[PDB]
Amino acid sequence: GTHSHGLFKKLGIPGPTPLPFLGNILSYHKGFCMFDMECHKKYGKVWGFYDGQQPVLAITDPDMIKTVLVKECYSVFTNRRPFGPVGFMKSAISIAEDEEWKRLRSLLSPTFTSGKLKEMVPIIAQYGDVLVRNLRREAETGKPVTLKDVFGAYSMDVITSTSFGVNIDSLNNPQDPFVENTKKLLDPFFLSITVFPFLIPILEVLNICVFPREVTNFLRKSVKRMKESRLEDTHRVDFLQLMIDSQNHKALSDLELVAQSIIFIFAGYETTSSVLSFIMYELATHPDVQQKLQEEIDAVLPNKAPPTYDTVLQMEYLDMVVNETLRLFPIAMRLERVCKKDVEINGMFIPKGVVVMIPSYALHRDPKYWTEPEKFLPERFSKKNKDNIDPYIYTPFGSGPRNCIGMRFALMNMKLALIRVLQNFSFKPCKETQIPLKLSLGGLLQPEKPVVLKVESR
Amino acid sequence: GTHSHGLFKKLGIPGPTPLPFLGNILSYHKGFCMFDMECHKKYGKVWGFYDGQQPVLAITDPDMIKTVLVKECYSVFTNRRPFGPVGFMKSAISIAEDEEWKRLRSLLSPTFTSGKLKEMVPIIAQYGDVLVRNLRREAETGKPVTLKDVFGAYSMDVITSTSFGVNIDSLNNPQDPFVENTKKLLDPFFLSITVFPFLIPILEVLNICVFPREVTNFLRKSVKRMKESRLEDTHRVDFLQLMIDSQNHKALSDLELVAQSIIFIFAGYETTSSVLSFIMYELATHPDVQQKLQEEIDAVLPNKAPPTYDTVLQMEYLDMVVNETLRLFPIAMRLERVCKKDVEINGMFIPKGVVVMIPSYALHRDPKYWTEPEKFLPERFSKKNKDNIDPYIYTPFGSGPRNCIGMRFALMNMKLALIRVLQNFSFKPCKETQIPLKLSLGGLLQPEKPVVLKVESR
Ligand code: HEM
Ligand code: HEM
Repeated sequence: GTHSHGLFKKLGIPGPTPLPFLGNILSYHKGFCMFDMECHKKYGKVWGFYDGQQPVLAITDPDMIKTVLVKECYSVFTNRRPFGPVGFMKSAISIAEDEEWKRLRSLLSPTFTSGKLKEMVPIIAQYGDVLVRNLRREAETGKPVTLKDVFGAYSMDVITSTSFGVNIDSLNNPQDPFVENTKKLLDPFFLSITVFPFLIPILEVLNICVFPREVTNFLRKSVKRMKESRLEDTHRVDFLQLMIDSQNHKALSDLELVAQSIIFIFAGYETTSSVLSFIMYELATHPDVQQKLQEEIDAVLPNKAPPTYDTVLQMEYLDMVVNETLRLFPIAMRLERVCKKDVEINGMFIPKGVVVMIPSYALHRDPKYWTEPEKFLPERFSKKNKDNIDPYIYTPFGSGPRNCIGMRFALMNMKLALIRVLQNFSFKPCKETQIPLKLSLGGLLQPEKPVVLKVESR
Repeated sequence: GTHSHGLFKKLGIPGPTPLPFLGNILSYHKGFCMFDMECHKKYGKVWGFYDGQQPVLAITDPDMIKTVLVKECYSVFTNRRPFGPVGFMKSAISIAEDEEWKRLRSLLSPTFTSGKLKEMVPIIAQYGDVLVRNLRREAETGKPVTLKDVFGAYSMDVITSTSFGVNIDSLNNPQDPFVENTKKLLDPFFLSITVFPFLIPILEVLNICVFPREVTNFLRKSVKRMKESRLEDTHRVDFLQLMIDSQNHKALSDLELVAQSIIFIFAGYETTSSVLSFIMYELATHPDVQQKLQEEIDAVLPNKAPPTYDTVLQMEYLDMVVNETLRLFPIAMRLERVCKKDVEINGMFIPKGVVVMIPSYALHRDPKYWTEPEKFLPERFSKKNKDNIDPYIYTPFGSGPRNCIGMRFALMNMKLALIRVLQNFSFKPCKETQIPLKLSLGGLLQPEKPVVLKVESR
């Protein structure tokens, strides 16, 4: 019941009073983000709460965040919180722990270099043209457009060609065997898990694998079909080939190959589609920002020139818009590390087993570091003001050795979509648009209502 | 079902074919020991089997046993197999893992030194006189005596005075609050656990603590009564004081104090009582050995002189009888270590998670190292033949940093009992005696029938 619920009281750490068994999970009715901002406002820099029987310690001090994410990563704070039923996804880089994660991290790090990203921008740019082609149709209909569907179709077209080389227009091909099996996904079982963590091993013995054995065998058989058709018949630049070439520490196995590719699919579809919808909402509700970005894009790229890797990294106002949107909407919301052993960081005793949490959403809106946090102001990230941003308060991609390994890929992917879309269209709020935007009440950072806007042709 | 049952087939390791879910647990119908000897005879030096879904690898090569128990103890083979419902006994030295065990081992190692054992032999010898006093009564009745009851009463009298200083004659005091609460213990739930390991965390949330909350609070309140009555009112030589003094790495906590004392109670009652019964069986069925031991005891100790610490370690034939009995009856039966990470020891790939097992019982009776293993021959351990015994085939107390920390205490305790008993009595087989002795069919090394013998007065 209250087995470990007296931990934070024994250490003198404040926090909301936990209920037996449940802990503080009932305080999630307002959302992960609202619960973090209220605890930050009512407890100061450090507080604690319980996800069931699991004690969670939240820290907001910049030096402690640097100590947890960077200084004591390999020694104390290496792994993340486990785990609903895992299956074979234990070999996933974002799920692996300790030395197995370090092996996968070092094996997949050369894949996400800027040199390998630069070789992927011709393929990613191809579907930017496909994106505006499906947007040209939905704009000429003369009625609001749900940005979740055109960005989700674009985000999948990028992740299928970059991870496997499969080149399909998803929006106009409702069912290419590959598209549908990738669409087979995916509350309130997640809160049941956090309050019944002892029932997780039972879902392993009942062979209740979280992923359908049909799609799993598909991707596993689709990959082995690709590995066999390419060895040898008879130069490719996808994530699969970059991992196949690395197989010739110890090399990755064939099942480990499937595990990482499933990660990138989950990593690209949810995030890039949601962040692009957040950006277009801010661009539509701030037409002055949208015009200045279009004026910059027209300058570096004359007469709608095709965006390239070097021309994307030259646009400063584009990078300022992406960073300011990621401040208001950090899709990860939280950063988490498990304390492997008893440690003393910056004057605090952190006992073993406690989950250290970085409230990234609450830090991005804390009035102590941000002037008028609720407003979309891209000028915070200009070269004049960029210096005075603490890189441990603003952590949209995390920090330390276990930060987002696909940060460069995600930034390049979203910018290539924003450029081609803004070169052809302008976006204004319609009457179905939710103004102001409300966040989802669930456990995902997504708009409560799908973003609908007007789309004109330039 | 057969999730990891194909592990030993992938590594080319022989072993009995496992059944789905059950594995090889049905082969335990003949006993842990018979199953190890059959697998040793039918597979050679190395084989594998499954306790449910848990793969177990047995090794019999001396160099590999030394590598697992000594060379790669801290690095690879540090912890033992876990764990039915634990409760607060996670702080037990024999259950603790990794650095927490090393902390408890170094904190309790100075307690089991020969200097501290030498200061305990006057108190242990007091109950040797109590042992012969209760044996003088049960011998004058002129009928067979169950050695389990007089040795169990003696073994408890030693463990209560050495661990807490409580001085009570257990046999004639049926219920001293302390005696009974120590007698509140304790199949087929153990095999249910090995086949349902996922149900162990459920016994933790149901507050089904394996130890009754009544006796547990008793010992916890009995210890705090002793710690408070001794601090200060107002020189003691028990295990509790040796651990109380060590509290003034990091010092042991009050709950950690109770955990280790519970270990010593379980460690002393079952073993010393059972081994003494095994010794007296061999002494009775080999009267030539019993006479030569009594002739040696009468030499060093004239006219039944009181045995002392120095006089015990002088008796060679007494040490030869104890060692030969521990060969035929190693009460631990098996030595186990968990492989923490992928390692390559002496030409073998040991994957992570595999339990490495040392069949101590089967090694002590292997005809390759022992001539006529089934016969009780103390001359194997004479100074002439003692050199040619491999210390990794004969491992009655284990080996390496995690061997039996109470080996010296157990050897001194049993010898002090054997001396005082053999100084006064002789032992012959009666008609109720099970000849030849059969081992228990269960999961404990104890006689199938309780050892009953004739007891005469000298
Ligand atoms: C807007 C897009 C994205 C954002 C904002 C984002 C953000 C994050 C954050 C905050 C973390 C956790 C960092 C930490 O715990 O310190 C993370 C982890 C990770 N991300 Fe991303 N991510 C994005 C897209 C992607 C993409 C497209 C990929 C791959 C194709 C990717 C791959 C990963 C991986 C593998 C990890 C775990 C790294 C590890 O455990 O070593 N992410 N991401
Ligand atoms: C005839 C009596 C005894 C025998 C044959 C015996 C044998 C053993 C064996 C074989 C092990 C495992 C070694 C390994 O895994 O390598 C062990 C462990 C242990 N024994 Fe004994 N034992 C006896 C009595 C005792 C007594 C009386 C005590 C304490 C009062 C004791 C305390 C321990 C402890 C604490 C461990 C675990 C050590 C650790 O995990 O670090 N034993 N014993």
